[PDB]
Amino acid sequence: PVLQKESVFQSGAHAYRIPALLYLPGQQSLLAFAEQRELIVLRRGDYDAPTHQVQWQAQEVVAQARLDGHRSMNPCPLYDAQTGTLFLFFIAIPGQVTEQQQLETRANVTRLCQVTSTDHGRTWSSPRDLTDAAIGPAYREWSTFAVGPGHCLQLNDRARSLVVPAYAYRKLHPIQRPIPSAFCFLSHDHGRTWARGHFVAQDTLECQVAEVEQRVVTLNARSHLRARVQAQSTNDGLDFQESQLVKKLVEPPPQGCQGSVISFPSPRSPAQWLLYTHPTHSWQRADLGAYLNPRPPAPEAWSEPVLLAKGSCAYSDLQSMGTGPDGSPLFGCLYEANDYEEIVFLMFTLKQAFPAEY
Ligand SMILES: [Cl-]
Ligand SMILES: [Cl-]
Repeated sequence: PVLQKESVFQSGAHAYRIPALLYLPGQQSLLAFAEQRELIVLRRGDYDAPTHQVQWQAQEVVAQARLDGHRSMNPCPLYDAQTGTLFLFFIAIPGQVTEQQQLETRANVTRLCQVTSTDHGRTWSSPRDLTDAAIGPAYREWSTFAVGPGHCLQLNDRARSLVVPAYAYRKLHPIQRPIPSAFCFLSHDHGRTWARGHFVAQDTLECQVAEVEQRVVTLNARSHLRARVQAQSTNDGLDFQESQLVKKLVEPPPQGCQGSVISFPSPRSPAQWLLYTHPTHSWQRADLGAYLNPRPPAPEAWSEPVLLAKGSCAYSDLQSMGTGPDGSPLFGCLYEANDYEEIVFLMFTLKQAFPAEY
């Protein structure tokens, strides 16, 4: 049972993909982002407590989130609890082959960008190209890269550091095709300066990060194997301990699929629990499921999944939304469905999803 299920983006031409969701705690509202085949679009929605429904407003293009002559992709939003400022990180790639690419097929021409808002996402700043400052000399060592997709992370450390999940196709071989590896971008000063963390295992792509109780950053990545890949860091994402396979979280080979993970206050030793969404079919992108980890980020502690939606489902993004009407944690989930013909918003509580916990 759920509180709300609504298609917030629809296109028979598969125009909308790559969902990103952001919850604003003071406003008690959601920002739902998506790529529109390319620019980034957004729908704002307030949680109407009296009816316990999110009232989605009209779709609008995030005009500022783009570079002239470039396609924008991978919306990666974050709310800075210290300043209240919102960050929308995104990727920008030339719409057409550049002269440089004409001579160097694998030349990196991808840009890391951001737009910020100081009015709860109503208006955005001019885009800021973070590429050189965040990646540095390693830039030429990759063919391309991306952040997210989906929400990023803000730690509960003294600095309230920003952690942006990412992955890059490394041109390690001149003949072999570039292989992707996940990593994190880290800032302790609200995005003024950035550090590029070390890569986790090879062949890891779209990943998301969460912080759990010392405090560690857990990175959960898409793989080309039959299970998810996870790794934890004790230094805010700069370095990760050996990557591990999470057999309890299935990945459909050979392509795998993007999934989402968030932490939330334990509803009961550990301070936080993790909630994760991803398709549950052994080899198809179908049957979106929600999984719980009560002793994060231990791979063997993941629960069996509960079905959130049957049928075709792909990428998703989660956000905790405070406390639900029944008294248990409230969650919002944005996911691709029906052969990429729509992006659906699902709102449910922990009690609804995992009744055994109550
Ligand atoms: Cl919150
Ligand atoms: Cl807010």
